[PDB]
Amino acid sequence: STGSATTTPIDSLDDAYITPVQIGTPAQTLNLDFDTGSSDLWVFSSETTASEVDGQTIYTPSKSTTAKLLSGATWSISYGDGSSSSGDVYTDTVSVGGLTVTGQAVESAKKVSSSFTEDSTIDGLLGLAFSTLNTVSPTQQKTFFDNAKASLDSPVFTADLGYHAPGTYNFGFIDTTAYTGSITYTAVSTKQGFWEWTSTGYAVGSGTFKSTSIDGIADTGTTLLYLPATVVSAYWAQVSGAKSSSSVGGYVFPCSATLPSFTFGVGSARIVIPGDYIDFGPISTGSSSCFGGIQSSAGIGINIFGDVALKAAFVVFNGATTPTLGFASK
Repeated sequence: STGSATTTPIDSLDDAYITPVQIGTPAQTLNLDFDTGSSDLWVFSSETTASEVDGQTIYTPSKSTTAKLLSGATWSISYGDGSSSSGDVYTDTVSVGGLTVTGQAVESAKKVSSSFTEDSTIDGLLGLAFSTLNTVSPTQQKTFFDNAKASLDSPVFTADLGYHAPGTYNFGFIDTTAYTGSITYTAVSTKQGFWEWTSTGYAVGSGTFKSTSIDGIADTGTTLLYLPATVVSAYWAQVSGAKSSSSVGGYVFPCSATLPSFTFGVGSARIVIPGDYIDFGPISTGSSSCFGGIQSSAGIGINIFGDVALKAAFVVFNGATTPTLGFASK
């Protein structure tokens, strides 16, 4: 089997991407944030505290003839941005772009933190990291990809995120029309439950490539590119007037600037992030200070190849017995 679904930016900055997902019988379609940095499929629901729902579409398990309470199971998750959610668990039929999994754990939110309530466009998350990170207790549950894998034509999914435009998540096949050149594959460590890999270095604009190993995660659920402070300083030093602002929470730059590109290495190959992809717009409405799309990971504990980086590439998440990642230009 295969599946193919369009993913759409939630706003004009590509802060996140939503993908329609069919849950239950008859189908209830919710727009989920596909997150290769986490491993829970959770949704706003009829069980979510009413004051914490503000415009989202909810899953109502009582209206699904295939929903079954997973007795005794609870979940609770906290994300790198400080947001969180928790609740109980159903199993139900879940389909993405024509690919169907029966018996998928659908984690129903009873509580969500303010940032989720405040984002009316995201109805939940669909985790695509390794199932060892799934938070369901006392019986850990498998991701949608893990459940579908054996049925797929090939044990892979691909992320093709757009810049200010829709893109595609494919399951079970590699669309050879969706990228240019060849796909360069690189080793993955699953020891932390992430799609963790080592970039071979970077360049800023037209500058020379610096060969240096940068361990990080391919994380579709993180907006920005978080890299070591040395690398980020070298990037922003090429932008007149850019500075790190403790009060804003990262590097800002004059909105009048033209940003240089940023290149990262994948083995001997190179992925170029155009400068425009690094502009996240005014820090507040009407400000001439703009927020940068490359930020320091120093306070995180891990480097994160988020959407800023991934949307410059066609990315293969290869879930073979030994997982690997593939990157192509597009």
